[PDB]
Amino acid sequence: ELIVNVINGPNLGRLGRGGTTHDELVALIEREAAELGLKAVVRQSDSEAQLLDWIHQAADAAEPVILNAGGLTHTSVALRDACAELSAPLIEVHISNVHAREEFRRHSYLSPIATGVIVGLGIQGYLLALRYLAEH
Amino acid sequence: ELIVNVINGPNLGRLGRGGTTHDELVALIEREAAELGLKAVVRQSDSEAQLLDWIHQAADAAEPVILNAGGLTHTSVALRDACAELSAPLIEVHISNVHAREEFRRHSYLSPIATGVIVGLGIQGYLLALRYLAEH
Amino acid sequence: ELIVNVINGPNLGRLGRGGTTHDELVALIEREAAELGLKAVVRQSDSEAQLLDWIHQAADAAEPVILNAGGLTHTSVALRDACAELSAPLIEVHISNVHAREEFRRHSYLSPIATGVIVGLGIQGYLLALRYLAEH
Ligand SMILES: O=C(O)[C@@]1(O)C[C@@H](O)[C@H](O)C(OCc2ccc3sccc3c2)=C1Cc1ccc2sccc2c1
Ligand SMILES: O=C(O)[C@@]1(O)C[C@@H](O)[C@H](O)C(OCc2ccc3sccc3c2)=C1Cc1ccc2sccc2c1
Ligand SMILES: O=C(O)[C@@]1(O)C[C@@H](O)[C@H](O)C(OCc2ccc3sccc3c2)=C1Cc1ccc2sccc2c1
Repeated sequence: ELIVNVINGPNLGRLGRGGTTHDELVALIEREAAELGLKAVVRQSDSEAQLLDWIHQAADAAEPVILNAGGLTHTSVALRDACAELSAPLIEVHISNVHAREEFRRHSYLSPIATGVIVGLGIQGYLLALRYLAEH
Repeated sequence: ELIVNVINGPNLGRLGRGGTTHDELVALIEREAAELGLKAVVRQSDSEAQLLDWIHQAADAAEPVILNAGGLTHTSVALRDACAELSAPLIEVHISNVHAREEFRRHSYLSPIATGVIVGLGIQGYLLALRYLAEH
Repeated sequence: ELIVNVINGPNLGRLGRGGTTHDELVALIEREAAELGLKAVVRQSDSEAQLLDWIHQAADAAEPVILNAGGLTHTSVALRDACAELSAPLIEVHISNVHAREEFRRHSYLSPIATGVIVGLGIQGYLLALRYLAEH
């Protein structure tokens, strides 16, 4: 019921140097989860292996995942395969509109196995993902 | 003569949750190697860097490798380049038939430099790889 | 003014087993930097995450980077995105002529955001990169 895992991939630690930092993002997400009667567990890593371990744990616990894989979105089959194990919903979030930039950003290995996908609505995208999981 | 390195990539630790676990696989491989008069050293990691170090060691020791790179099979040039250094045979194994699934799984950076490749014969594929190395 | 970061990616630790080793390369680069009135800080890792941290530090310090990403050159969007943060020049170096080999080596995620690119001039490529940064 309560626990939602928010997982951020490579370079998302560099947020705010917008002016919103990753710590600020964690704080916004936590607050919104509280207002929605959820607990958000937010994690970020530049390491593919660390991201896979976190997905493994969400699979074993049957908890939902909101995932912004950063660059790995367009490149990693390993991450996609880890996510394919999830039984609870997977929501893909991108801060920027990945369809308005380079062609390589318009393909995601994650989109076809995600429940849904939100892009280009900024940091609010994460909050809106939270809200979707709350009404489901 | 005796030593064969079996290297498993990302997500192969999730075997059995088939019902064959990775530990079970290690056990099957070891037994078969013993019956063939070989020693199997089996290793698994979700970390590309760890996989590359293991390939580096096989190159320096001039020992054979049976490799199931998981997702990295379709994506990693770095791993392919590490494997290109091997002087002893490289056998590529996939549990599933990667040619019966998504198009992206039908390209391997490893196949063109491998001695040969076995797919879709399940866990027995590893054992059959062992047997090939024993008669060569 | 003085500091230039030279960053080597996966498999570059295997140099010399040419006969030039990575340690030898570090030594050549340092000497040339000294003769040019610079300091070269040379680093190598098989770990994408480690490479990204080093790029993050160059971005925060506003220092230049000479980067040979190895295999990650052709595959990593995450590394490209990290490098896009650099305000000082980025020079891409490849020891081999990547345009004379397999087709996959003829695409780089880094070239379009690099100041310039040197390939196929061997280890001297790094020294020539140093010299460019010295006259700019
Ligand atoms: O959510 C995304 O828009 C995306 O997933 C798009 C994806 O295609 C891309 O790989 C990505 O990482 C981009 C990125 C990551 C780090 C940096 S630092 C300066 C620019 C920059 C850009 C990201 C993550 C991202 C987005 C905006 C920002 S601003 C500082 C970092 C960062 C990361
Ligand atoms: O040997 C393969 O068939 C392959 O190399 C194919 C390759 O295209 C793929 O990246 C891969 O990793 C797939 C994978 C890895 C982990 C998991 S967990 C639930 C599904 C799943 C799937 C694998 C490894 C693989 C195969 C079957 C199974 S079952 C649980 C994990 C796993 C991993
Ligand atoms: O600078 C390059 O030419 C390149 O960036 C080209 C790039 O397309 C490739 O991924 C790469 O890594 C290649 C590589 C890396 C390690 C090894 S060990 C035996 C062969 C080999 C080849 C490299 C790095 C490279 C180049 C030459 C040598 S010789 C031993 C390692 C190595 C690495």
